[PDB]
Amino acid sequence: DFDAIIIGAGFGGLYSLKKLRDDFNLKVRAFDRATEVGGTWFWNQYPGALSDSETHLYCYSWDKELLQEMEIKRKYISQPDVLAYLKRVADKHDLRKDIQFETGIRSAYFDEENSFWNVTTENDEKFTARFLITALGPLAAPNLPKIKGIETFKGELHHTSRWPKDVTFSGKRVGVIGTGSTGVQVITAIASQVKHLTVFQRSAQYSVPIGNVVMSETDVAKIKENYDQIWENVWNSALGYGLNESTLPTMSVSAEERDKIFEKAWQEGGGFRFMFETFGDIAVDETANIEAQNFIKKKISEIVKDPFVAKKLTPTDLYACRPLCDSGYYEIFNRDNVSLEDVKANPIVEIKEDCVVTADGVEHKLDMLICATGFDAVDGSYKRIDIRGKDGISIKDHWKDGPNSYLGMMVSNFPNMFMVFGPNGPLANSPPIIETQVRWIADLIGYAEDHQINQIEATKDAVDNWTNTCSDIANKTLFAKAKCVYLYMGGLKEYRNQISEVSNNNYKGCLLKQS
Ligand SMILES: Cc1cc2nc3c(=O)[nH]c(=O)nc-3n(C[C@H](O)[C@H](O)[C@H](O)COP(=O)(O)OP(=O)(O)OC[C@H]3O[C@@H](n4cnc5c(N)ncnc54)[C@H](O)[C@@H]3O)c2cc1C
Ligand SMILES: NC(=O)c1ccc[n+]([C@@H]2O[C@H](COP(=O)([O-])OP(=O)(O)OC[C@H]3O[C@@H](n4cnc5c(N)ncnc54)[C@H](O)[C@@H]3O)[C@@H](O)[C@H]2O)c1
Repeated sequence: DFDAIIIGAGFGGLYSLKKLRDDFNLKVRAFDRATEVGGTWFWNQYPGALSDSETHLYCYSWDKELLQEMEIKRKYISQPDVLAYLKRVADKHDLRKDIQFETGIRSAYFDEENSFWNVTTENDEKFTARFLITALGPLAAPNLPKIKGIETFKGELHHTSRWPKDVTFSGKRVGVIGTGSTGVQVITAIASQVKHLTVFQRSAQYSVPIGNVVMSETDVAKIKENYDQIWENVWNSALGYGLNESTLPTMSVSAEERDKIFEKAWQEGGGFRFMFETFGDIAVDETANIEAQNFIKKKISEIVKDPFVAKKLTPTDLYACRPLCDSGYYEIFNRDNVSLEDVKANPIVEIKEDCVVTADGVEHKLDMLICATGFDAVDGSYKRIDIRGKDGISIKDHWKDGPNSYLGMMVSNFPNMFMVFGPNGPLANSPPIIETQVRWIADLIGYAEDHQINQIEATKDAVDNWTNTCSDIANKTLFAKAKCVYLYMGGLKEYRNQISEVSNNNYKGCLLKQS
């Protein structure tokens, strides 16, 4: 028996374990298929893996001693340094004794009599616990392409989610499929190392510089001397990225100054900065979003010297959501050993034993094929586990027509269930979101321990209201008429208030059963 069983040992699962065990004296056990904490930062070790958020903000805020002790080597933190930080979090607080590694979760069945969950691992072992917190993160199963001939490639085949150890690049003809944030980071990292690189681009996207400069002793001292300060701005901001969230409209100024505002954010770096520190209407106004696109379009023309390759790298969408961040991505295509292949116009139809064959018939002889093709949505991480709640209804049937939840943390028909970084959550930096949700969930379990209650459940009507206020805000933006499987877009501050409006009104919209 346990009070809580944690599924996941990443950012969410680690702080969920710390809170329930140490701050509430509960008997908790965490599980993970991995052999070490980290989550996506343990699984994804591809070349160039780097955070969207800056180093001083992509961490935990609750441990003040850790913040003053934290290493800040560069403006953004690389994957090995994130794993080391999360390893130190597990070390300093002795969490590892309460996680069982190499242990997946097959089924999670809610018992309607004693009001607890039946969690069966993949080792034919099951445990019982009143509460089941689920910290599976946003990334799910790796969406690999459906290409004829995938099995016949005799060379190295790697998807970025399962990047193996000891991969050498020199002297090899390497091909990369996918031009997302993962594909961009791999391409800039390896193009200088390979004999020839081939980029199979299905859809071009906008990418801004990241500016990952080294941090000086004075820079790190300026941050740590003012750390209580930086975090208060995070809870008061909408994105939690430490940005000067602008309200100035794009078209309410001269073209000479509009170019100055874009160029300043272009020089400082960051995808969210170029979109939300510049002006405050890029994500709502059609004219504003066009202006931001043309600045990146103009930038693409200046860097890519070949106009035909520059035309290939230019996105064709009428509306653009959040761009990517890069450390010299458009600069890569100026090299003698880099070839861009518009795969939307020249699709891959077959890959033979030693090459990739596009529709035009050209065989692209590769020694190694990297798959940076992304993953599935957040619901896939849940649909992959046999979660049966009330009536024995499985998580696949209740979410068969898209995911939904109440405050992004609880589902109807699934009582005693609390989701960390679940669907219908806020669009912001993940560590502030995870800290916000683990605090809200834990204090509700504390209210549960004190008032002698054994079953909490959200109503079907509350999750309908929550999905209505999510579409309420979303339809104010062009994120519907663009690339966009649902999100709350009111900001971190409004999200912190909304769940406080619930936890103050005696948890309105939640069923509370006594025994
Ligand atoms: C390279 C990279 C950079 C990123 N940068 C940013 C950023 O700058 N800002 C940002 O906000 N987000 C970023 N993200 C998103 C990232 O997923 C967040 O950090 C996320 O919150 C990770 O925390 P988590 O523990 O909630 O998710 P995860 O770390 O994905 O936790 C999931 C864990 O649960 C385990 N698990 C799942 N199902 C089962 C099962 N059935 N049985 C056993 N174990 C299971 C998995 O093994 C996994 O370890 C980035 C992601 C990547 C890959
Ligand atoms: N913080 C960071 O910098 C960072 C790093 C990695 C990932 N992420 C997040 O994780 C998610 C993973 O995204 P990702 O970078 O893996 O890519 P993605 O999920 O954004 O998209 C996959 C990419 O592969 C390409 N692709 C997919 N199927 C294809 C096919 N059949 N043929 C050719 N091309 C194909 C698409 O054009 C797309 O650009 C992203 O949503 C991102 O937000 C963030």
